[PDB]
Amino acid sequence: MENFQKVEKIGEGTYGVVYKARNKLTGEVVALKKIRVPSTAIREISLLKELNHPNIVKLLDVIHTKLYLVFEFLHQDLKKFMDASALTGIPLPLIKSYLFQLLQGLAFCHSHRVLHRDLKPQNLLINTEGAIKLADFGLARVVTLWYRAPEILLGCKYYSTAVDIWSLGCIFAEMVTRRALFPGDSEIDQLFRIFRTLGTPDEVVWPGVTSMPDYKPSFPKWARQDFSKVVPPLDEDGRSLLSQMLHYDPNKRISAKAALAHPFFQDVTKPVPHLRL
Ligand SMILES: CN(C)CCNS(=O)(=O)c1ccc(-c2cnc(N)c(C(=O)Nc3cccnc3)n2)cc1
Repeated sequence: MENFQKVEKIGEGTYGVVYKARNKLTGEVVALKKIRVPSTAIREISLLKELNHPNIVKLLDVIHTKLYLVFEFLHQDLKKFMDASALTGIPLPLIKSYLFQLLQGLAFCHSHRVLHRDLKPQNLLINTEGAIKLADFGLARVVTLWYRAPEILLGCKYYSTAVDIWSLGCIFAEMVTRRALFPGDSEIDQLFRIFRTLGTPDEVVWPGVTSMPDYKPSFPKWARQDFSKVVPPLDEDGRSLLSQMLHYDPNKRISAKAALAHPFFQDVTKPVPHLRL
C-alpha cells in the first residue's frame, strides 16, 4: 500500500470502500478497492485477473497484505451520468450503445460461467470515448434491491446468468424513462413492485414458481400492465427486447448472446457522451 497515494473516496460498495489513487512509482491513476482473508476468495479473485474484455473494468492487481483490488480508473459512473442527464434524458442512440456494450460484456462473462449477481448504475462505468464497462464482476461468489431478479427474491439458491439479464433490463428501462423501474425498499416491497407491473407469477407463466422457498400462496394476485405504459418513449423493438429481458421464468429470459441479435440493435452506433468531469 506504500506505493499508493489515496486521492479521494469514489464510492462505498457492497464489500468495501473504493478510492481514486495514484501509484507512486508509475504515476498511474487507479481505483483502489479495500476488501471488507480465505484461500477460496484469493483463488476466486485471482481467476478474475484473466477475465479481460473491453466492456469489463480491468482488474490490474490483487494485493494481499487486508485485501486490495487495483482496477483501471474510469471517469464517471452511470448513476452520476443519469443524474446529470435527468433534464433532457440520455439520447436513445447512446442508451442503445450502452445496452449493446453491456450485453457484450455479459455474453463474455456468461460464456466463462461468471455471473455478476449485483448489476446497478453505480457499478457501470463510462469514459469520454463512448465506452461503458462492468465493475465488480465475480466479487459476489444500505443494500439496493431495485435490480434484484425475482428468483433471488423468491429464495432460489442456485440462480443463473439470467439474474444479470434481469438487472440490465431494469437499468435499460431506467435510462429510457429517467425513473427506477422497481424502487423497492424491502424484499417484499421489491417483489410486490415487480408483481404490480408484470403480474403476480403463476404456474402458467413460470412453471415451478409456486414451489420456490419463499413463495407464499397468500401473495396478492395482480394483473400484468402493458409495456406501452411501462416504457412509453421506447419503440416496439426496445419494448419487445425489454419484455424478453424481464421474463419471469429464468429459462425463458433472453440470453445476452440472443439479445445481441435482437432487431433493436440493427441500427446500433457508438455516440460520444457529453461528460462533465
Ligand atoms: C461518490 N461520488 C459522489 C463521487 C464519485 N462519482 S463519479 O461518478 O465521479 C465516479 C464513480 C466511479 C469511478 C470509478 C473509476 N474507476 C473504477 N474502476 C471504479 C470502480 O471500480 N467502482 C466501483 C463501484 C462499486 C463497487 N466497486 C467498484 N470507479 C470514478 C468516478
